[PDB]
Amino acid sequence: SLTHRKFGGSGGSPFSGSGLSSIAVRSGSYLDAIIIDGVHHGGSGGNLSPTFTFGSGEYISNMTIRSGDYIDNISFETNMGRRFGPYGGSGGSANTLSNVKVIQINGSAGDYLDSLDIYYEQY
Repeated sequence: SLTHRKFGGSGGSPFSGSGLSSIAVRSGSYLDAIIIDGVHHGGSGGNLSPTFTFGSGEYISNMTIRSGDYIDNISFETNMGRRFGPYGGSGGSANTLSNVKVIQINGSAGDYLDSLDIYYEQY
């Protein structure tokens, strides 16, 4: 009983994330890129965060995304209580996925990370 939900603007070219084994971001005041299993989606500006590597049986359970035209900020927490972020700036509007199991992260990107389309189960 999966759902997909989009965050962010209408720009960029679509991508599918290659798995959810690791995540990093390149960020400044925007999310310049999300890095999924070492592959970036977005541009080259901003600073490279350390990589969050998921443990066995670990998945994103809560996520807060700030966005406007672009993804502005990402933070998440896993089912095991580990946290990533926040990374990015304070613009846009905040939306949260709570008590979920994220299965796949897709989106659209150009010079920035325009949008995310998150596939998840809802509890």
